[PDB]
Amino acid sequence: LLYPFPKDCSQAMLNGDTTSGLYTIYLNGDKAEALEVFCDMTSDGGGWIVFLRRKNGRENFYQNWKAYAAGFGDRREEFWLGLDNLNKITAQGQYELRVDLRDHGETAFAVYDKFSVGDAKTRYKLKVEGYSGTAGDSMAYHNGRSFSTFDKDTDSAITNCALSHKGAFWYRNCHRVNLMGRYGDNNHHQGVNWFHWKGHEHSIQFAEMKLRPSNFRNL
Ligand SMILES: [Ca+2]
Repeated sequence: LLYPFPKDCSQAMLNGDTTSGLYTIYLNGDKAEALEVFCDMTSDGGGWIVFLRRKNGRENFYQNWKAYAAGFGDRREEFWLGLDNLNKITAQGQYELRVDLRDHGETAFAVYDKFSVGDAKTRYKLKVEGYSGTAGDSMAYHNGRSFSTFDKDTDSAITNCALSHKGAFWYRNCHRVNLMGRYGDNNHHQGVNWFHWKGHEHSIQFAEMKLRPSNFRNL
């Protein structure tokens, strides 16, 4: 195989794996760092590690710092991959972000050709740049922010965004993207929001965040 120990879903796809599902990747190509991820092998060329999925409200996303650091949920259904995992993956090279949104027969997307998450000491600082798509550029507002949970507030408000909105995100004061919000909650700022597509009073039915090497698009 080209990559006996594929470090992301694009290497898995380059080995010949073409169907979406659970795959074992190996951080830094290291056999000892196995991580089971869901690969989206069909959207926009495939090769995508999914790290957030919302689709039915069964999982609770009002979780604490340790839980967002470690990941939670069923990776075949609603889940969060974990911030430690995201940092280790984005530290393996130059990665891009894709967000897929679906709601009552409508769809939209956003791609950011530069995406990285810092380590725990940086409180998982977000870098997200180079927008294209149809959802509207709602992540720009969050670029440069650290992550916040109700028990570790790093946002730019004197209040606690995560506590107030009962979610977690790279909050500022507070958000334009809230994809770890309260499922089906159309109250202002509470739901699964992508502001520049459907605003702050509409919770989106289906959302995925996913990443892959940015140069994979050029292959
Ligand atoms: Ca605060």
